[PDB]
Amino acid sequence: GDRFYDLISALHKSVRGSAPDAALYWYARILTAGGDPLYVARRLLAIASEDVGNADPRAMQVALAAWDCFTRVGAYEGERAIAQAIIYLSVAPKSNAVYTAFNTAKQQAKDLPDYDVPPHLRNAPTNLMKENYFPPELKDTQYYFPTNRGMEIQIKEKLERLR
Amino acid sequence: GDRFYDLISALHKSVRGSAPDAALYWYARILTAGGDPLYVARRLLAIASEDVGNADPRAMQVALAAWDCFTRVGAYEGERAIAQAIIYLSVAPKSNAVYTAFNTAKQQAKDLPDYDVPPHLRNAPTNLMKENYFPPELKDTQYYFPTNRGMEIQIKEKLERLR
Amino acid sequence: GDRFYDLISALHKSVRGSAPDAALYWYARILTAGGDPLYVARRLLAIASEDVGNADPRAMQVALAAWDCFTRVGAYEGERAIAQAIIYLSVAPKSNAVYTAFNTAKQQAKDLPDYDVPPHLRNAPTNLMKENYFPPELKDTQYYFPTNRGMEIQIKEKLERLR
Amino acid sequence: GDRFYDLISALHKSVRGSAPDAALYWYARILTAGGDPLYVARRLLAIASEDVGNADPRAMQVALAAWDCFTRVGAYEGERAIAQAIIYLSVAPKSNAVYTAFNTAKQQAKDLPDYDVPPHLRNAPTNLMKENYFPPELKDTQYYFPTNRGMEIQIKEKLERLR
Amino acid sequence: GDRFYDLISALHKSVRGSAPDAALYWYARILTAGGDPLYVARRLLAIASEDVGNADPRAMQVALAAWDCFTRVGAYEGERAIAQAIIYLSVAPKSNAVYTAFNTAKQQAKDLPDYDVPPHLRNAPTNLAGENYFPPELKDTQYYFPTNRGMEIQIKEKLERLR
Amino acid sequence: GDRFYDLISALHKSVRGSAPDAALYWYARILTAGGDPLYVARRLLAIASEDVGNADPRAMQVALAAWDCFTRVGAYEGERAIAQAIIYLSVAPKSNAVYTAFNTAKQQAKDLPDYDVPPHLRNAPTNLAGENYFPPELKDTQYYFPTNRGMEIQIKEKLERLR
Amino acid sequence: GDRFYDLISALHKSVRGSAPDAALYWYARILTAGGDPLYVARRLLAIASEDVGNADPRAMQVALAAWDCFTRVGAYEGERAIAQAIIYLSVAPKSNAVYTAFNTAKQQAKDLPDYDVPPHLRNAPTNLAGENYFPPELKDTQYYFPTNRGMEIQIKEKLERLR
Amino acid sequence: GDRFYDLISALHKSVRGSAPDAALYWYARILTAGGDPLYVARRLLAIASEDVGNADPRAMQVALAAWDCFTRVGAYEGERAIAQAIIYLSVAPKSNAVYTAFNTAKQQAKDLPDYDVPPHLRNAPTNLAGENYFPPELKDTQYYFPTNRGMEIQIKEKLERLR
Repeated sequence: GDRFYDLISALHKSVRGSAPDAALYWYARILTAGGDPLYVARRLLAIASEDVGNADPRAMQVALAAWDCFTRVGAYEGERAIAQAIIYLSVAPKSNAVYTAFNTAKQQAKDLPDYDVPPHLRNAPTNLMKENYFPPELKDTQYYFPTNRGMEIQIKEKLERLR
Repeated sequence: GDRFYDLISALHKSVRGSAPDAALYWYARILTAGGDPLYVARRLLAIASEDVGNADPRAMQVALAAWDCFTRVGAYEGERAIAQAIIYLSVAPKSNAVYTAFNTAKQQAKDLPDYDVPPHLRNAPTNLMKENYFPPELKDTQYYFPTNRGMEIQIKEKLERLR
Repeated sequence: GDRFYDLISALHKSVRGSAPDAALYWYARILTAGGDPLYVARRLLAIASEDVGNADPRAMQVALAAWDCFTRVGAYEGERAIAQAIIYLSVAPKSNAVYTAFNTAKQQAKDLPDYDVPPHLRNAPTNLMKENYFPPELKDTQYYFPTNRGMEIQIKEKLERLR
Repeated sequence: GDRFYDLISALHKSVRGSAPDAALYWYARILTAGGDPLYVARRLLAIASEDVGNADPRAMQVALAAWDCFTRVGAYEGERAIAQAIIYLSVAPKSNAVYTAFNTAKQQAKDLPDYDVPPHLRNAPTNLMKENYFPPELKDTQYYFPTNRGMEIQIKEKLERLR
Repeated sequence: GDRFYDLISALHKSVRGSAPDAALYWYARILTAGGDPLYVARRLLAIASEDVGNADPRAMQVALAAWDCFTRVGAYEGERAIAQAIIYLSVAPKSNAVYTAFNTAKQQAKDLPDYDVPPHLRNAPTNLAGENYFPPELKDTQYYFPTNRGMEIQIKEKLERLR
Repeated sequence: GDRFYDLISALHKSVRGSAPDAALYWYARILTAGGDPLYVARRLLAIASEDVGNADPRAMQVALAAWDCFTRVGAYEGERAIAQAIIYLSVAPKSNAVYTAFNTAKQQAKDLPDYDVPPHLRNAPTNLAGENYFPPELKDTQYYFPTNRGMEIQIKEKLERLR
Repeated sequence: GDRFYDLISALHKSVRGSAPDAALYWYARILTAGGDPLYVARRLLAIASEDVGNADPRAMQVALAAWDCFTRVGAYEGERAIAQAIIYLSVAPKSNAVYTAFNTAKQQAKDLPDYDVPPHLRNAPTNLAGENYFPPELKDTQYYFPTNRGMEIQIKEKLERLR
Repeated sequence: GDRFYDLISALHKSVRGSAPDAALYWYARILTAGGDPLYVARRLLAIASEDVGNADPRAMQVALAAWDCFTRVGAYEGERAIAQAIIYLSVAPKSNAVYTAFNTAKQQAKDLPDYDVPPHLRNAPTNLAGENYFPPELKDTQYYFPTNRGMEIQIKEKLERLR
């Protein structure tokens, strides 16, 4: 199915475990086994969302910029930029809070009754096509639990403050 | 006309009200009702301009980077990146100062006389095609009132300082 | 030739003069006179290079992100994002040091003798196609004079330090 | 083969040597000798990866943004934006730690036995296709030695801390 | 308001009914009502898919090219290119065959059991005369019924041979 | 100065008059006068829309492809590809039909009353023989008059059948 | 799980076997199983290369255009455009000639000695009747064997003349 | 080293000489020598311009499409698509007419006086029978000499009528 699944898994684990050296090893193993640098780049973007999230909201951009290097310069400089991204994500503060918050929200939308939009939340349009915030039943619902890492330190302080 | 108008409105309200949990709920509701992640992404960009503006000038880039994830990786990781953007905009400092400043300027351009460009403001070209700042009648006009939030704290201090 | 030359000039002057209100006025005047938002966006990028430069190296990205909003969402939200860019560049620290440094270097390349590359500066390749720093005659040449504004404060301190 | 090799080499050396004036000179020499601004832009991206790396992880984005200016506005404003990038990379903190770490990892992957993925590193998937971190033999392997420059100061402190 | 979505509907119906003159009228009305040309551009892509399909596969590219003109050149050249796309789509051969084929296939995938992939079609084939592409329950199923129009003339000829 | 905009005009007139040799001369003069090739590329897209239109819908794509070469490869390959686009446009069948159609439709939308969307054309039809695409005041209006040139030969044949 | 990669295989085999109806079924099953449409879009590009090749060079562009629709418009329009690409590829003339040609050439480049570039083919020719494009060891080698299908009908005619 | 640029030259000469099999061999050798496929992709675009020109204007698009596959899918699908582009270019009708036309026009613009734009061709015409597109010194000049190959067959027919 996917010849590189174990390798990519080990790479993921090393990044989430803040082990840049082992991450570079597994990355090297994938390339030398004939794996595509963009196969890894796509999974790096997934790691930014799943494991770093709002602890470092710039991580997404570092990974996209590495991909842009591949797209503009080529495969070999691309490889090097993606290595730089791997190291960045490895040493970045980690938080899966946004990941798990979204997953919960999505499962609740699927499962719970389709409550009406409370009338006071209606009519808040945007410039697009032409020039309690929950339903009452769900009051106090919390999906997002910011950690004490990276930019989530300030976030957590702000959300608690205004809680 | 737009089956998701109320949902999107509730999402907008939750973001502008710095309620990340409720924002994720309404986002989840849209997706589970068959709404497109990019339908929401476009409205997120509008929220960056309208409700965050220069309080956090990097907000635009976070939302564009989420969209880039959708475009490169796909729908499911895209959804997750757009969730991260929703949370970012929810907890960001808020200011509609740039939004309302532009709207005023634009209405005045439409309505007021078409005053000449003051001669001393003429001939300030750029490298493009080949290698009082108001009209006198409008002296002292002010459209932009920076708030005390985010990067608008410094801005306001600078504009007042040089006022 | 260009019906909007005076207007764009007045806009440029207001931005370089850190007058966000007047900049929004001239921007509004251009749009209401039928001028294209991207006509202005291209000139905003030129202003980032010419008038802000390394005093705020992120200014380029704010202007490109505004253009990306236009490209993805559309004309009306585009207009609003470009307004946000105008305000950002208006309040940004200003420096034309990079602009004038490049212009000087380029005129000297055109005019001065084509001196050989000093042998000790040869062979410093990059990964691209496959996996005294002046000529002696020009020793001590200086084109770049960082200002005391924005990120040029640190730059100037570093270049002087290592001078 | 490449008429601009010596010039580009001298440019590279000046950037790596934090000599912005000489870098602008060699850049000017290339352009006036008929060299393409994107020929230089591609090599600037390579310099970001090789010589700046994680000492300034935003350097990649500055160079890509300069290229975007060329792509959207044109050759002449492009030239100016790429000059701004040259100066940025010249004054940026320097580190070849990510470069040499990747090169080592890659050579080891090529040369050493293809060790199995340790079972405890398996099954760590991502949302992609549908909704000791080394092998035992290589325990304690280190490729990445962050310097004391730029953002590598914090990185080094963190990796040592958790060592 | 609701009147706005009526203009969009009139435009869609006119393009679908091969009425280029009326299509241009409704487009012009949409523009003068403050409608965003990119909002229109998105609907045009949906039209290429739904109403033209493989009667003219190039249709998709004409509408994307119009969008590219808007993104690169600006709003006014964009509106002109989108008008050209509107006329192109209006006079193009119409076919809803690909659209209705995909919908029928989705309802079967949703409504009928999740039949096993026939053994010979598996990533590693297993012991089953292995000539069927459908599960045996779905043998000889047809979703796609090419029209006698445009490029579907030849496709319908070919599919009848195949059978 | 004004002489520069005269070169642009000479180039436009030559392409429109199907004079490829003169077109290349004026382009070459524009380049030697310091004119930006992308500035020229933008005018070429306007030409494809205004002067070629649906006589050759692929025209748009040739000019976009030339722009892509400039963005990806560089200035000099770009200038060569733009020359190719200039010759392509110069020898292409000419038609101003789509251009003048769109302008006429806009003047009607601006000058005549905002007639209601016919009931059957509304997003939810209402009680009205519902065969008209125009408001009854505009019955049988024609804006688009295909030439006898290029792809418009066949279009004009078809529209006459329809009527 | 492994069942998922079986759906991908069934889809590939159906497109290759020119079975558009079965192809749409397997696509629909992939979607309902939670499969990402872009994951499918990437496989479609590999199919255009491997199974269609130069029998229809436009194939590549239809699949890229479907991807563009997904990136610009969204997931649901994207899935529809990808269905259109699936049908396009299914009914297209099939040829594996370019694919097998490239593979054979790579095995020779890997397995046979690194023969010198014939003197007349060098960047600076040297003293050698200089009519050979292959090294003399490889004289008259053929990798590319166009089918009698699609655009390869004419190519095969031409290559036989040449010989 | 210099041997590397010899491989590039052999590849260019083979494509130009319409030798697809040798072209694939030299490409394969370039890859096994560590050559970057995008470096090759850039040369292919220069080839489309220089050696194919308007004998097949679609050539440019096939090479850009191959590049898109590399950027979106990855290195290995990219190398395959680039091989397809190599074969496409090798079997395409060859014409150097657009290339040599543009070069001749540039040498005239550089070597002859900067003649005035004929009065009738100016942005605002002035008092001069105003039928000339060239300055009177350049009357009847021809740069562009279409071959009898590909799309230039028809172009040459047309230009002879015009004269």
